[PDB]
Amino acid sequence: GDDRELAILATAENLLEDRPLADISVDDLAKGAGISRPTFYFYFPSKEAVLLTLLDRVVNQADMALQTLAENPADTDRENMWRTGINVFFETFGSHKAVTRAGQAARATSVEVAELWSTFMQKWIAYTAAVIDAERDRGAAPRTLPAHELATALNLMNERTLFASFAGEQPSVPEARVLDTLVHIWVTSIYGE
Amino acid sequence: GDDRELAILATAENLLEDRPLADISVDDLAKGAGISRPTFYFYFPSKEAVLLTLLDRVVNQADMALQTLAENPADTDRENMWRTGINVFFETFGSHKAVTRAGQAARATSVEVAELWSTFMQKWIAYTAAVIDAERDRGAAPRTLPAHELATALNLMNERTLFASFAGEQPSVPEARVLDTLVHIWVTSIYGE
Ligand SMILES: Fc1ccc2nc(Nc3nc(-c4ccccn4)cs3)sc2c1
Ligand SMILES: Fc1ccc2nc(Nc3nc(-c4ccccn4)cs3)sc2c1
Repeated sequence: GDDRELAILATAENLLEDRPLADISVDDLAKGAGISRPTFYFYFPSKEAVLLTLLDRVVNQADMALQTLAENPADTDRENMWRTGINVFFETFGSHKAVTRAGQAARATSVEVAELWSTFMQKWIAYTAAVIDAERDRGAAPRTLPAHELATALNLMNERTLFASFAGEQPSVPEARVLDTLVHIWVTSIYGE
Repeated sequence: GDDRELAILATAENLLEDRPLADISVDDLAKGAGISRPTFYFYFPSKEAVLLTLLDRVVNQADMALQTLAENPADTDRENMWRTGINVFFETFGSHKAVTRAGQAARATSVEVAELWSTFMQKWIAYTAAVIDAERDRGAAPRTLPAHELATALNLMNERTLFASFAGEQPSVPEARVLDTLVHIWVTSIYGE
């Protein structure tokens, strides 16, 4: 039952490490999962639904890790606070580079993927803005830009920059440098002027 | 001759304001340009080549405007310097929102579009880094991050944020706010700490 579903998911994530979703057949996923093609369709309506599920698991993994941090403030300076949070996305998505790259591509063709990404980005931006607001209330950050607009640009920067690094795009920040790069821009723009 | 080509280009840009390239036929472009379908193929091998040409014109328009600024330093403070430069992209791409949105989508399917965008992004990042380097040399900016890595993240932020605003994505910064938002992040991250 659920074993077969997890096997389909594992096959898909493994095959996506070597070629795009368009070059992966339903027969490919069935074979790698040890089932027939009609048995596959019992668990998933299409290979695109498999990717949707894989991406849903990754985004919820990142969201739950961020929720854990928010309930467990690490005892450090403000710079380290932001780094620990950005690192949740660096580590979670960087551990699922194939699903991440495939999910970004599917945003152009799948309404559910686009809506899934949009829902979680709105959640993460709202949390970023709430923390900026708290920092302003306690006197640690200046009241410069509207906090939600700042949070939006910083989160969109992280999306584009992290995914360019993971995919090895040209241009991109080297993966070994991208965390320091983003943290610097977040901290100077949140606390500067 | 060139009149027919410009007519095809104008028809394509007009039709892209209402539906994606996948929903525009070669017959659509021929009809709107007042020519036959075989005559169309004399000027362009495909509708994708039409988009490639449209995007090439827009990116070169932005590049030439930025080159004009670089040769004509406006007499203002450092903040205004950066704003005037970011504004080149805000105005150029914001005046061609349909071609911009279609070109971004084609990056996933067209090697020439992806290489075109990558070439000009590398050029614009190198220029950004050169200006940051000049500001550090004259003593106006601190030596914090590697300038080219900072420039990469700031330019990728601008790409993602401007295009989200133009497309009305959720989430996005309102178009009337995106210039102030980006300028703040550039100036604080280039001159801060
Ligand atoms: F402490 C905090 C509180 C909020 C907070 N928000 C963050 N930014 C985000 N990055 C992404 C993202 C997107 C695509 C790929 C990788 N990452 C989505 S939202 S980092 C952080 C740290
Ligand atoms: F003075 C200067 C010197 C360099 C400089 N570079 C800039 N950034 C760029 N933005 C984009 C972009 C991409 C996609 C959509 C819109 N814009 C490409 S490169 S703004 C600026 C101002």
